[PDB]
Amino acid sequence: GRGANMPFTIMEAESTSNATNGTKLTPNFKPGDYAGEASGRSSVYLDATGEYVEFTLTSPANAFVLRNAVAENTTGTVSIYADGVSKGKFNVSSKFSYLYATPSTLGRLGYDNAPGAGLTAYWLYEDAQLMLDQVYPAGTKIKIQKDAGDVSWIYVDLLETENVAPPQANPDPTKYVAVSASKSIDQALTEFRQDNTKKGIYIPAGEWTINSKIFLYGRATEIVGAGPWYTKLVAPQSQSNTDVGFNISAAANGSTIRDLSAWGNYINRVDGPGKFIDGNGMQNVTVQNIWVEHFVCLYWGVNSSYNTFKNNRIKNTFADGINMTNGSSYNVIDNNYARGTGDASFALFSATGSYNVGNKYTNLTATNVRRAAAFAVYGGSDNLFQNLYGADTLTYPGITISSYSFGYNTLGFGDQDTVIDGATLDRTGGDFWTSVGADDKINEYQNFGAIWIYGGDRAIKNILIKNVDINNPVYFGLMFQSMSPNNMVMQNIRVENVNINNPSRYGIKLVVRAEQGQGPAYGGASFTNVKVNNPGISAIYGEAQSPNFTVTRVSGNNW
Ligand SMILES: OC[C@H]1O[C@H](O[C@@H]2[C@@H](O)[C@@H](O)O[C@H](CO)[C@H]2O)[C@H](O)[C@@H](O)[C@@H]1O
Ligand SMILES: OC[C@H]1O[C@H](O[C@@H]2[C@@H](O)[C@@H](O)O[C@H](CO)[C@H]2O)[C@H](O)[C@@H](O)[C@@H]1O
Ligand SMILES: OC[C@H]1O[C@H](O[C@@H]2[C@@H](O)[C@H](O)O[C@H](CO)[C@H]2O)[C@H](O)[C@@H](O)[C@@H]1O
Ligand SMILES: [Ca+2]
Repeated sequence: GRGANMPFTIMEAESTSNATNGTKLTPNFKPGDYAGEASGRSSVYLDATGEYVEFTLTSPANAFVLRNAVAENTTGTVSIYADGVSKGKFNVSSKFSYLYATPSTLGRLGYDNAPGAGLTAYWLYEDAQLMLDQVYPAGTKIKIQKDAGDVSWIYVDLLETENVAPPQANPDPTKYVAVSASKSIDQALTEFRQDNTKKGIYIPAGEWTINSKIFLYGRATEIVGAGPWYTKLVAPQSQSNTDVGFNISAAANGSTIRDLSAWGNYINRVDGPGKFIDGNGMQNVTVQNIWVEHFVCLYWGVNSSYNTFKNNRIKNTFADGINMTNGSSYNVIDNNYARGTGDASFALFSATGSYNVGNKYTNLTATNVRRAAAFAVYGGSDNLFQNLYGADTLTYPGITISSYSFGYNTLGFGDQDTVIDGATLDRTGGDFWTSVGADDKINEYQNFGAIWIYGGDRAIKNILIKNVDINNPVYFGLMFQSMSPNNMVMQNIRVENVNINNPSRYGIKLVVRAEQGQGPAYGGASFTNVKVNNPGISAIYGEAQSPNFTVTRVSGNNW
């Protein structure tokens, strides 16, 4: 792509191809800011009746997603036009946006939904979904316009466009028990469990309340919808933060959930509940072509292996998108799109079963990461992250590669490579933690590059980073750091075919003193065909001050 191959096209409002009579924001990297939090670090602000931004379709579309920001505690509309003719109204709302913290309490980002004395609003953008009753061809002018009766003001960030097929019917009424106006999901599953000729259930087009955790047991179960734009599982929207969705018991290993959407009612992060799918230790489960929003996570695996997450959309969650932990191995996380996760979009945390091994995170897109990294790998062995697109992180790297234990029982990285192969990282990095007494100090935070290679308290070894383009990172392209006093010697750390374009500070930073009591990196790394282009200060910082770290310039480096 790079990244996921999805049927929708993403178009930035602020593109120079888009006529507007509104206000185009100058980009910055600030959390809590309408530019800093936008895709592309810019939006078009519509602030008077008649103000518009005009998109042009590059593929046919009958359906649209408008990422936008409106005032706190408001709902309303903004208008959509096709070739100058009004065609409908988006339902725009800040119900799920505006999470409050302060610049020194970003650890609270996502947790606190109420405004208050001295609190700043973060996580300002949210989405509106709209289907029109015609497929408009490529080249159609799709205008977003603020008409009389629409909201008082709106920041227009991007538009998704999609040509959605008609809804798919029950594949076989004699094998899939249909949910209906008078037969609930639980009742259909009971009928399925008690009749061995059934393969599962079918959930038709419509809105279907999920006010409970729905348990899958008995045997492997198929749950099939009509398509994610059509079958909508809806948490009770007059409630907040209810733990609903599916929980897959061991008897239902081998199950499949596909072709539907799930619309949670979380308005802030809660740690414990809130994963749309629970399945601790689950095996051979397939989750395919589902679209999930407003949960804490899609899935948090614990010794969960041989599972497949494919073709999914994970948007506007309050923590991680998918995390696989504590022995989770041989999983296929392929061709998924995440935007607006509230913690790491796609993550792998290896812990004791020795390591998480054999996982393949492929063809993944993670953008507008509202906290933490787009992609996070903590230890493990023989795990592949391939064909990635990451962009617009609020507080942390595009990719974190870390051997810090967080107090859990883990061995760090193992004896087979953890591979990042093929990645584009646009405007990644950010500020987090504190930097009291730090070297190379520019603000009150620690400062994170597009890729952070962090040796923690466990072994840091066998890391291969290749075929990566890092464009306009907030601060640095590659950032290497060793936790003191552990000073774990980094071994077999190799970087190949990497372009680092326009980093504001350095192409490569070897962290010398992250904060009081911390020192420089231990071990070394090899660089082949690594280009640093137009760094703000210099190509590499820290080399002379890191006497325990050897930079090996194999060939092809311009620094
Ligand atoms: O393995 C560590 C814990 O993971 C889970 O809880 C996570 C919590 O520690 C924090 O990281 O937030 C995320 C998102 O809300 C939580 O999923 C497990 O629920 C917990 O039992 C583990 O100890
Ligand atoms: O030491 C306890 C904390 O460790 C980790 O965070 C570290 C942070 O405290 C600061 O020192 O910076 C380093 C990175 O340079 C961080 O790794 C954990 O992330 C945090 O949860 C612990 O409280
Ligand atoms: O009050 C529930 C819900 O309403 C709005 O979303 C609509 C959604 O409920 C329905 O399923 O689809 C519509 C068209 O896509 C949505 O506009 C609000 O936008 C949402 O905040 C709210 O929870
Ligand atoms: Ca934008």
